[PDB]
Parts: sequence; structure tokens; C-alpha cells
Amino acid sequence: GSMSSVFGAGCTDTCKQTPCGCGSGCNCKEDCRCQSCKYGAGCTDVCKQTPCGCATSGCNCTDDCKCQSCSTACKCAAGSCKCGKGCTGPDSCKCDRSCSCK
Ligand SMILES: [Cd+2]
Ligand SMILES: [Cd+2]
Ligand SMILES: [Cd+2]
Ligand SMILES: [Cd+2]
Ligand SMILES: [Cd+2]
Ligand SMILES: [Cd+2]
Ligand SMILES: [Cd+2]
Ligand SMILES: [Cd+2]
Ligand SMILES: [Cd+2]
Repeated sequence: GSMSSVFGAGCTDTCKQTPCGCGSGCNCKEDCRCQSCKYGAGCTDVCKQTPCGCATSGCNCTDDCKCQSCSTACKCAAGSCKCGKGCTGPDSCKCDRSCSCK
């Protein structure tokens, strides 16, 4: 009965939905290539763009994202740290939304 070794293509029915139901719980394998459940944290493919297009087309995530492309700029300057996190501006602000400067 087990002619196919379940390890990669052992996906679930929920993975063949439209929209895919795995957005609310994956029951497939880590060998899946479905864009619907191929996200991490919860980002659009727009956020995976280069350059990122969240602040160009539509930002889905929050300032919690380590992506300095769609996050809010910090108030620090070249050599002047404000929040005290250790950044000197948006360029070096790889922090979360915990910055009071946001
Ligand atoms: Cd899927
Ligand atoms: Cd899935
Ligand atoms: Cd799958
Ligand atoms: Cd993101
Ligand atoms: Cd982004
Ligand atoms: Cd974004
Ligand atoms: Cd700051
Ligand atoms: Cd700072
Ligand atoms: Cd920061």
C-alpha cells in the first residue's frame, strides 16, 4: 500500500485549495513549493521583491519586519543615536518597531 515514500510530495488536500487553505495551517511536507504556504512570518511576494515594492504597491506587514526597505525610517543621524538601540539612521536601523523614533 505504501509504494510512494511520504517525505516530500506528501501534501494535504488543504494544499490544493483556491485560495490555498494552508494559509491557516500547513499539513504538507517541507518539500512543498507552493507559493501560498511558501511565506515566512507573513509577507507578500511584493516584500520579497528587489528592490522591495511594499512601499511602492502595498505594504502588508508591519514595522516589525527587519526589511529596511518598507519599514519606517528612524530619527537618528550620522553619529547621532536617539533611541539608544545602536543605529544611526534608517540605513542602519535594522531594529523592530520598538524604536520610539518610528
Ligand atoms: Cd499550498
Ligand atoms: Cd501548506
Ligand atoms: Cd504543500
Ligand atoms: Cd515583510
Ligand atoms: Cd519589505
Ligand atoms: Cd512591507
Ligand atoms: Cd532611533
Ligand atoms: Cd538609534
Ligand atoms: Cd533602530
